[PDB]
This record gives sequence, structure tokens and C-alpha cells, in this order.
Amino acid sequence: PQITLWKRPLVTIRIGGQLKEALLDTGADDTVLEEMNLPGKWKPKMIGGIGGFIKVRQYDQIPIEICGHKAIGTVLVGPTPVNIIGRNLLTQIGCTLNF
Amino acid sequence: PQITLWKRPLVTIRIGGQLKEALLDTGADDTVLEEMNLPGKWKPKMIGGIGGFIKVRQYDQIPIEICGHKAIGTVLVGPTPVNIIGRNLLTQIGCTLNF
Ligand SMILES: CC(C)CN(C[C@@H](O)[C@H](Cc1ccccc1)NC(=O)[C@@H]1CN(c2ccccc2C(F)(F)F)C(=O)O1)S(=O)(=O)c1ccc2ncsc2c1
Repeated sequence: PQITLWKRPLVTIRIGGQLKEALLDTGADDTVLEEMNLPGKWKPKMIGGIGGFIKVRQYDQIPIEICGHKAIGTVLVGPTPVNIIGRNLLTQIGCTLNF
Repeated sequence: PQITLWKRPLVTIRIGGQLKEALLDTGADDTVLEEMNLPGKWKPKMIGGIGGFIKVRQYDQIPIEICGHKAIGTVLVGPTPVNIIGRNLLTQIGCTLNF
């Protein structure tokens, strides 16, 4: 697909039994999802953006489906106001910026 | 150009005769630059990111050349962690997401 940027690039993602709307975000190194209780090991981390930092839980090798494209990798979970698909997963689904 | 996402999509911009590195940020509605001097009236604004809210100065109708593509639009100036080029100017240069 081609997604223009007139509006926020929100797409449907699936993580296990949860479907959520998330930004395809080229300005995000990492994938940051709003609070959810995923299974398995994790590690605490702090990530910074506009306004300062938030504490997140880093889960590794989590499969996520993005517009029917399979991805698997690190997902950060924390008190973000929006779900953010970062470059770690954007590359896996073949996402580029073009102009 | 086509830009892949294994590295941060950092590009050189020209603004007020100055060259700066800025991040092409599809997860950003607006363009937000680190502290700098721009001429003309500005208005105080507050914006919220992942870590909370900050105060910025809003300048309207500012020319920026992004990889040689001309834009003229609103630039917010304040304590962003990184210079970010948001959708207001990404649209002007014809930028889309493709996968
Ligand atoms: C700042 C940038 C270098 C990094 N961020 C990614 C951005 O795309 C971020 C993603 C993002 C989007 C929305 C909320 C929070 C975070 N966008 C924004 O902060 C700004 C806020 N804003 C926004 C939002 C609502 C109203 C007005 C604005 C305004 F437009 F502001 F008026 C908006 O439209 O973009 S991030 O979310 O902090 C981030 C993500 C992953 C990540 N991984 C490691 S550090 C790290 C940091």
C-alpha cells in the first residue's frame, strides 16, 4: 500500500487476541504500545520523547501482524497515549518513505 | 528519494540560511525544532508528546528546504529532544509511506 500523510498513519495491528490502532512512525526507533499484560520475560527501560521520559517494559520476540504483514520483535509496553510502530518493525514489513 | 528505515531517517534541512539535521517523523503532526532564533511574530503554544507537555513558540509560513524540496509552513520551536519534520511539511514535499 501507499499511505499519504494528510492524516495520521494509523493502521490496525494484532498482538495475540488484541486488535489495536497504531501509528506507522518513522520517528520512533522502537515500538511502544499502550499498557497490556503480555506473557513472558521482560526488562525495565526508560524512553524519552517530547515532554521527557516514561518507564516501559521491554518484551522480546513478540509477534505482531500489521495490515496482514507478519512482524516479530521487541515491543515496549508503557503509559503511552498512542500505540507506536517503530522502525524495528517497519523494516520487517517493508516500509519505506518516498518523495 | 526512497528512504529505508534500518537507520534513523535523518536529513539535512535548510532554514534561514542555516543547515540542520532533522528527523522525518510520520508520527508527528507538526514540525518541532530545537531552540533557535527565527524572525517575526510568534505565538506561545503548548504541545504534548510521549513524556508530557512542553511550551513552544509557533512561527508561521517559514520556508524550509528538506533534501532540496521546498516547503513553507508552521514551525514550532522548543525543547524537543530532536529536530523533527512532521506531517504538515512532509505532505508539502510529497512524502508517503510505502510497503
Ligand atoms: C519525538 C520523536 C523524536 C520520538 N517520538 C516519536 C514521535 O513520532 C511522537 C509519537 C507520538 C505521537 C502522539 C503522542 C505521543 C507520541 N510524536 C510526537 O511526540 C508528537 C506529539 N504530537 C502531538 C500529539 C497530540 C496533539 C498534538 C501533537 C503535536 F504535534 F505535538 F502538536 C504529534 O503529533 O507528534 S516518541 O514517541 O517520543 C518515541 C517513540 C519511540 C522511541 N523509541 C526509543 S526513544 C522513542 C521515542
